[PDB]
Amino acid sequence: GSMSQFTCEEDFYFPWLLIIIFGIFGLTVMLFVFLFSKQQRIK
Amino acid sequence: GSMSQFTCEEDFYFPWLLIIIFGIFGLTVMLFVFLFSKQQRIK
Repeated sequence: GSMSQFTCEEDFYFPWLLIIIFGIFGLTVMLFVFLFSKQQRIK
Repeated sequence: GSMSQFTCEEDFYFPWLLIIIFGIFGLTVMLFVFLFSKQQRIK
C-alpha cells in the first residue's frame, strides 16, 4: 500500500491560514492608518 | 470528435495565493470604507 508523506525539511508551522490573514490584516491596517496620518495635515 | 485535456501538475505559478490576498484585501478595504461611511456622518 502506497502512502503519502509531507516534507519534514519544510518544517511547516500551523495554523498557517491564521498567519496569512493576520499578516495581511496587520499590514493593511497598519498601512491604512499610517497613510491616513500623512494625508491629514493642519495646513 | 474529442479533444485531449491537459494540466499543470507541478503548478509553478502561485495563483491560489493571489486569491487569498485579493480576498482579504477586498473585504478589509470594502469593510473599512463602508464602516467609515456609517461611522462618519456628513452635515
